[PDB]
Amino acid sequence: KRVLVAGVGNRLMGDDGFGPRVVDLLSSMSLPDYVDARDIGTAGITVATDLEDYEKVIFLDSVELEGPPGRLSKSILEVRGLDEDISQLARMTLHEVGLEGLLKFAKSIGVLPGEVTLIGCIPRSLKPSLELSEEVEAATHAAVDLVLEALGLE
Amino acid sequence: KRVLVAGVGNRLMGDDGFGPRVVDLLSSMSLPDYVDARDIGTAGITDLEDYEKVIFLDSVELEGPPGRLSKSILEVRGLDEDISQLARMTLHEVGLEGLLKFAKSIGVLPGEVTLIGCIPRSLKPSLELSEEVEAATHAAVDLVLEALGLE
Amino acid sequence: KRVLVAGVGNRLMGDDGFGPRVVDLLSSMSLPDYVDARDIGTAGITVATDLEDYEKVIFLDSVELEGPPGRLSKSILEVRGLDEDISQLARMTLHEVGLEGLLKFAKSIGVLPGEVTLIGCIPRSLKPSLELSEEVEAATHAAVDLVLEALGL
Amino acid sequence: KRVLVAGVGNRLMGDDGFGPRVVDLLSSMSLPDYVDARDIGTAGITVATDLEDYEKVIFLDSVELEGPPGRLSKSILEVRGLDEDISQLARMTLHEVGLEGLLKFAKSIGVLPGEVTLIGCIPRSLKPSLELSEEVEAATHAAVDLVLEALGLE
Repeated sequence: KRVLVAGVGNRLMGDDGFGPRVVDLLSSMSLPDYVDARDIGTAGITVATDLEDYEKVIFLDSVELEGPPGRLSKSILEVRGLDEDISQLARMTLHEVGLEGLLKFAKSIGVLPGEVTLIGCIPRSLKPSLELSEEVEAATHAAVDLVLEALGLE
Repeated sequence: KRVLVAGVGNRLMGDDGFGPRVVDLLSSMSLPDYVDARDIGTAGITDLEDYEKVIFLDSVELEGPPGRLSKSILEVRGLDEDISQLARMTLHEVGLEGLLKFAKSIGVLPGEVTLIGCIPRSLKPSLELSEEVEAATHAAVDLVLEALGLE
Repeated sequence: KRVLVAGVGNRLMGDDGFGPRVVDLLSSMSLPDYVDARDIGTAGITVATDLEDYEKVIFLDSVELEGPPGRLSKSILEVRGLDEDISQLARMTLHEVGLEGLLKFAKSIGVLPGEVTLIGCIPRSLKPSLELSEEVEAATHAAVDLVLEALGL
Repeated sequence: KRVLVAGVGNRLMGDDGFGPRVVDLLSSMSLPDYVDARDIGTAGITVATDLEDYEKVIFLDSVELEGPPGRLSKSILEVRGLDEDISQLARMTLHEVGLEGLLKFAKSIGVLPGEVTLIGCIPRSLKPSLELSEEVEAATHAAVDLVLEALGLE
């Protein structure tokens, strides 16, 4: 309960099980107790009283990015920058209808972990299937190393 | 109508009249015709697609001394990428549809927005500005002119 | 409907939500049938066919004074003394305070309720936000105490 | 230019000349330079650039109250209290007592000096006349004493 490693996707949809299958591998290792490797599947995660509790989160999923199957892409969401942008938007939206909806937005983001990292895998196929392609199965192991090296555990 | 200079605030709430009172100064001045200074008071700008750059003058709650100005830049494209990241995260409270509707509604804003805000001395109901924010009006005109490049 | 408790302010503006939030707490209590706890927000209230029905009126709002963030100021507006003061102003023949305006002013306030009570909360933050600070959140229950105390309940 | 003693009324209307006639008495005594005894008549006085430059004001006029001609009546307008009542009204969000006009009204009241005293005289007659009744003439001398006592000059 300090770092969250979240695998996101449908294990019944072929290479969309990439994220969860990286969680299966991480569960087999001896990570420190502050790491929670969690398969959230397609059910999503509640920010209040769950995601709030982590200092740091790494999200793993499958992405429609151009390139070959199994290619990994690492990116960051700078959450502090996002709060500031929303605040600027608010100041222009103070007297419009959807200001409220914007502040509901901000309240959830304001408590997101200060470090948010996303690791995406290009699938080979997303059709119904219990199995990974070979490329995405190889990518699960490459993604462990990315996760371990983002945590300083390599 | 290429550039919008928008004064925002309630002229009856003392130093919240900062923005409109910056518009009053600029409105009298012999500015280029493509610039449209507008006191939108408390109406909220709604129209807005017609401009290419927007400069925003409001009063804002910051910690420093009264009459202090904050210039900041909102880069709407950067907000776009951040929204796509949030989509991938499947937060229960940040639902996919609202996220996309949010992205749609800001996509029509100009590419670059400037926000000049003013630390007020008092927002108590009043027709007048405090002395600081009074002085900060002219200070803020120079920011507008330099942001517009004219001075 | 013969006593009004009006919460005034913008729920969207952090601690400006003080008043409405106090009405929220009172709305979920077992108040007598005559009390009307109304969330006025930022719309104001018409005096004719609305404010005149109440012989007693309590207002809750956020007001920036010299004091600790979250403190309640309770003040009283005596419509009658204001009338007598307006008569003194008439006698003075101030250029900027013309007689016909003083008279219209007297007539407009004359239909207000006899006693009017105002509970202001010193806020901590008014930047756009759906929440109250801890101080103002605690002040809302404090204000609930003062409202029932001023009602006799 | 510190204390204003203001006589208010119409010298051509009999005992409505009480106030200006008290000013006549004061102007012929030897009063400190800081006292302005001013015959306002029926012309009124401007607050900005005039009344606001005094710290203490005494108004003299004619008032119909219960009581015999020449009876005097001293009252106080508590102006700082009156500001507060206007703020309380401004906080109230009454549709029929708007905010801008209320703020204009408060702009005047906000600069009146905190020390405001009113001395009224019950007339005998307000019929057209250059002269005061016996009673109100005698009341001018009594009002002079009230003025001098109020100022510490008795």
